[PDB]
Amino acid sequence: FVDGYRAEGSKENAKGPWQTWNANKMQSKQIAIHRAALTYGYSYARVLPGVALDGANQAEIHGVSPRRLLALYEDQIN
Amino acid sequence: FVDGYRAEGSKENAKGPWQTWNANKMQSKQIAIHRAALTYGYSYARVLPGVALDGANQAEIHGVSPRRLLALYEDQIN
Repeated sequence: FVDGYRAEGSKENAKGPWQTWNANKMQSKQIAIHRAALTYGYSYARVLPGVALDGANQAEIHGVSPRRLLALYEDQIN
Repeated sequence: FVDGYRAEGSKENAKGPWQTWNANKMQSKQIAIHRAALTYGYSYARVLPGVALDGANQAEIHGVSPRRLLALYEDQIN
């Protein structure tokens, strides 16, 4: 389980990426992502631009199973 | 079991959704909802507008078993 985004030298989670994490309901999707990664071997997370509820910029993050994705790497190790 | 609705930065339950939770007698229906979710796999909760005892707005929340519901999703996940 992932809780908080502790930046270097700060004891409080930043109001940046953590806001996106909370808005995207990642607290319930991280379990599925970890389960897929442990089962298949390599999970995939899709992040795309989107509009927020108030009209601001909110990044939409979703997880895609390897059964429904085919990623090609020119350098698999890194 | 669910007790209280702790908002961020507040140690006391808000007088909003918690009032609806108490009015709808959810303390006795949450057990059935959880049992149906654990047995069938996916429970369903129906929330509809309604009038309160004093004439105000009270949200009527009810649980529907999968045996008596068929929900269609254009996207099953996320």
